[PDB]
Amino acid sequence: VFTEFKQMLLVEAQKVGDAVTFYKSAFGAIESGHSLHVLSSELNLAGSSFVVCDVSSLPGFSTAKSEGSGVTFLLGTKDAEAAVAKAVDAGAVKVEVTEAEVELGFKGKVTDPFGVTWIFAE
Amino acid sequence: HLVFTEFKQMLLVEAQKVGDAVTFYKSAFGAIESHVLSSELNLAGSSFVVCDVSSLPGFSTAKSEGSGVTFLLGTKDAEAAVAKAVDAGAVKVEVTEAEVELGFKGKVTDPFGVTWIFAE
Repeated sequence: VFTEFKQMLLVEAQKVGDAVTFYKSAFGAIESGHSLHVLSSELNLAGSSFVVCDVSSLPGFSTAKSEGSGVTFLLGTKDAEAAVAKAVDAGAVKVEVTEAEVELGFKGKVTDPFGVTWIFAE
Repeated sequence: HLVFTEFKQMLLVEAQKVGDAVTFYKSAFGAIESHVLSSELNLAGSSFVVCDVSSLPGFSTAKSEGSGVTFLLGTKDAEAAVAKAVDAGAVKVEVTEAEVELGFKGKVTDPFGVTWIFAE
């Protein structure tokens, strides 16, 4: 029996605060709690949650940010273009989406400052 | 106000591997199941979606060789959970002092490049 299942997003030493700021600004994530620079913070978003963790607290792990992580999330929204702009304003980088992507419902896409890829679907 | 209707956490896998990952997660963790080839899997009352990367245009690879993809599972017996996962094909990784201090008592890596931490 497993009692909880939560994704852990690993970020650079000392950067959990900046990530929390970013996720609140970009997506309206809410901090349910944290542990103290911040060592880890659990964020609630659109009915689920994830935990941001300082990789310096977890020796032997890697954020994989420099070569590209595979950390990928989908968010459902009524306006992908609006969500992309809100995310970019907070520091994300817009990734142009092609017709092949649009046909499958992938209407916007960003990479955030922590190497996460976010797909926006309408 | 900009609001989101859904938030899905996607595990990318190499071409043709979604079925193989599904059956692995069923054996290893008792995950239960339920164009893009994908399968939504449920553990501890929450879900993740396993996605064939070749079926996602605009994606280059699943990054299975060094992804940062990491999940935590709460359990009453991290030892037994680790053993069950290892019997299914996972690789046990000895936990660090740092991890023990956080309450993490077991850890494995799987054939899809994901690291699983067992929080007891």
